[PDB]
Parts: sequence; structure tokens; C-alpha cells
Amino acid sequence: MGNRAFKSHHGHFLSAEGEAVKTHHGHHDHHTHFHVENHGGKVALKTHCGKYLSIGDHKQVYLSHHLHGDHSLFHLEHHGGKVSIKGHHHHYISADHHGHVSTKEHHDHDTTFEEIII
Repeated sequence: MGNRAFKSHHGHFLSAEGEAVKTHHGHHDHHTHFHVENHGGKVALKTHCGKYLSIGDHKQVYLSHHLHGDHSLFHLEHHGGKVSIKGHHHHYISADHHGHVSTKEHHDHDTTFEEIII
């Protein structure tokens, strides 16, 4: 159930910017948001009817199209007071503070965000 951004510590949340994706805090102008809607037995991310989260490997990230499966759409779920996002190869999607965004197999805080709305 979501319509905004994923926070990886009070330092910033995954969000949008012009024709690119980044992470930041609310301050200058409206922070362009993300829309999370359902797909099959999991959930997908979209915000322009033409872009879906996507990820390459090792530590590279990008955006693809609508799709049924996993990797492009995702399986994301709450976690006590936080949340976690997950694609194929049983990886979760990561944010290592200022280390930037990537993916990890583990599960704790390094790749678990909180959920901020509108």
C-alpha cells in the first residue's frame, strides 16, 4: 500500500528527480514520489507508466518496463518497524548509507528501509 519513498536511515529516502532516480530529504520544492501497486502475488514500482525498478548485478541499478515475475517488479514486505525489498537470486535491494544503492543477500539494517508516505 504505498505512494512515496523508501528511507535508509534518517539521512535520505529513494525518490525521483527529473529524468533520473536518486535519494534525498524533503526541503527544496516537492520531492517527486514513487507509486507501489500490486502484481500477481507480489508488488511493483511505477511512477510514469513506462518505468519499473530494475537491477543489473554486483552493485548496479536501473529502470525497466511492466513485467510479471521478479527483478523488474519486486516482492517487498514490512519488517517489525522497517521494510525490505527483494528481487531474484534471493537478493534484497540495498542502500549502505552514503555508500549508494546496490543489493545484498543478508537481511538486517544495511538493506532494510523505513516507509515514508505522503
